[PDB]
Amino acid sequence: SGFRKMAFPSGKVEGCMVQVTCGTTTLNGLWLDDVVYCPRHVICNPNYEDLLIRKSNHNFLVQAGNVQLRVIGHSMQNCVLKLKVDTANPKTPKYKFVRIQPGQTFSVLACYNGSPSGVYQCAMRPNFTIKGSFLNGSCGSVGFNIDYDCVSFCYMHHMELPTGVHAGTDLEGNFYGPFVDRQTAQAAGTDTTITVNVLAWLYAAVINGDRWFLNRFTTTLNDFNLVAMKYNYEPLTQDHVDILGPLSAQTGIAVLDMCASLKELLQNGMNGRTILGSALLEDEFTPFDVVRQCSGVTF
Amino acid sequence: SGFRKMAFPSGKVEGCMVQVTCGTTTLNGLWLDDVVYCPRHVICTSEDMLNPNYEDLLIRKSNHNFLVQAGNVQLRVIGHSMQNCVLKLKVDTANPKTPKYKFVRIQPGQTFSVLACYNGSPSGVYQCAMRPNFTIKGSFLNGSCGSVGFNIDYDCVSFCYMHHMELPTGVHAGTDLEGNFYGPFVDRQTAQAAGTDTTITVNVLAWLYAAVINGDRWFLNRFTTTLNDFNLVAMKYNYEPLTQDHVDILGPLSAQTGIAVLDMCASLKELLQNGMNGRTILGSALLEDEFTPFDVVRQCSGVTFQ
Ligand SMILES: N#CC1(CS(=O)(=O)N2Cc3ccc(Cl)cc3[C@H](C(=O)Nc3cncc4ccccc34)C2)CC1
Ligand SMILES: N#CC1(CS(=O)(=O)N2Cc3ccc(Cl)cc3[C@H](C(=O)Nc3cncc4ccccc34)C2)CC1
Ligand SMILES: [Cl-]
Repeated sequence: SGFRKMAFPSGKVEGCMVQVTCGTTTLNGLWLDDVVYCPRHVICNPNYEDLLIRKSNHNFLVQAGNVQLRVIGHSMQNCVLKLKVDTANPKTPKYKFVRIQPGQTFSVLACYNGSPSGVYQCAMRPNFTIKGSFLNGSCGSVGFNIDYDCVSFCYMHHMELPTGVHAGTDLEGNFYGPFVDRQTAQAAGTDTTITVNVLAWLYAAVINGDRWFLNRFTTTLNDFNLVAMKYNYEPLTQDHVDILGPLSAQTGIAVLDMCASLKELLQNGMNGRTILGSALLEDEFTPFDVVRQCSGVTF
Repeated sequence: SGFRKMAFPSGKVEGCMVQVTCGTTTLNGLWLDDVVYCPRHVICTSEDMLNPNYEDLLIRKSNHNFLVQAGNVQLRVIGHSMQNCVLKLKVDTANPKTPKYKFVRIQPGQTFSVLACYNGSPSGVYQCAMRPNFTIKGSFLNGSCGSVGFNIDYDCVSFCYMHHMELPTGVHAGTDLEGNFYGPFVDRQTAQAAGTDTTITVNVLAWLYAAVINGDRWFLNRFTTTLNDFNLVAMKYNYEPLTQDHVDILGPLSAQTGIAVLDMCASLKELLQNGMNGRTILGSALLEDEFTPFDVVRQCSGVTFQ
């Protein structure tokens, strides 16, 4: 029993974190085989090709623990800088670079000066920001998931927006969202609630014994989406309904029956009650996260 | 900016997790140097759990009855001893991944990270607090026994908890790494229940200071309170008494924000009376009590968003 915001074990990623220094900027890098990946703003209206051409390999100081790595090459891929080093990381795990979609969750290993500080779980918001916890020096910290024994790196931290939320790129340097890596006027767009995730968390509450919100009613997908659009909830698709199939079979509550419960919660509130110790509807657990935590999958 | 329930990086602990088997029971062990620590109930059957005599059950076992597996490698047990509710299995190989570590016993209100494991393999990491009633609100399934709680302030791991059982209310009970239980619990399936739980007042105040540091002040008021009047009100909402030690401990956060501890207590009294009125504090509609004053200072900026 119990339901916690759970992150993946971070050890395989901790063994890849390094400190990258160029000029007065110090930030974090990800050392995989003989390449260090880091935000291209470590070299800083920036013209990154003009700034980069003026740098020599020895301008980049890379430190792994108490060991200095020597940079032997450099190249830029989108908003990510790739520093070729003479030493392959002996701790390189089995890995992939994957781009995630809004609504998907991942673990963040927050680092400062190449040293891991903490691990937390978060979701890519529908507005492409993440509600992280990052201070100055956290740039280059990474987000990941683990599948079997393989680390899928999905996020690299680049900046904080004026509302306190965060923006970054995939490991190929493509930003999530309409953001740019420059000190300019930027803002997160209006965010929405991840409906499929709220439904997954309601199934998790049922599995753990919280059933007060269940009712005898059902709804159609069309009527549910009309109500959900009114409450700034993301539209629920047939793919979301299919994805929730296993949880619907385990609890005996059809997805549209759980949608009827969610409509009543949106229209009436909780009335002094809580669900899994929360007075808000939680949207940062995917259907897969719920199945994984209620089954004990290991890595 | 931001404020998350943040766990310590788990790598140093992952390299210590092993699987321990005795007969038909399998659970997790912590391998530090040449010793594997695990719950002594690994020697019990489910029948034994009503009134087990651990001394009598243990004397019938030899070293080769304990199977210890680290990854895909079988470790050889060369000795065994019981210390309180933990079994210590001497092995013929010292763990080459043993981090710098200490065994620390914590007090209620303290937080720690839990690395939940099954079959000696880490599954996930989350942040927890030792409740005032000595239980923890964890997330554990069958096979999670032997999973550990820890803190890593600096590069030294301080192990503070080892998981032993789930009580009927769904909450969890365990021991320190010397095998002494937290709370009035026994590693016996007897009618024991968690006592009435209370809110960790000093932690709620720490989290209100975290909200101020992150730029929010809507909940502040023009009042102050005496410590005794605060405690008289707090007890009515099932909040733990606030002591002078707690007031002293909150001194640094008070100095950084410019809000006196008793002035923050007055704000808490008003939040208990009025609720949040559709508002949130650090993304929560409830008063959060699983961040200590130390956790707030570690995570938050040293400069307040005035
Ligand atoms: N709005 C805002 C702020 C960011 S900034 O203006 O100082 N900043 C502009 C900028 C522009 C583009 C790029 Cl790619 C990076 C960056 C940097 C960046 O965000 N860094 C950080 C990242 N994360 C967490 C931070 C917390 C605190 C200060 C910096 C933080 C620097 C003040 C928070
Ligand atoms: N009430 C209750 C329950 C526990 S039990 O009755 O199966 N159980 C009695 C018991 C008594 C004392 C001792 Cl020391 C160990 C133990 C064991 C124990 O707690 N194991 C576990 C531990 N953690 C999380 C579990 C989740 C699910 C099933 C077992 C879980 C076995 C059913 C939840
Ligand atoms: Cl303590």
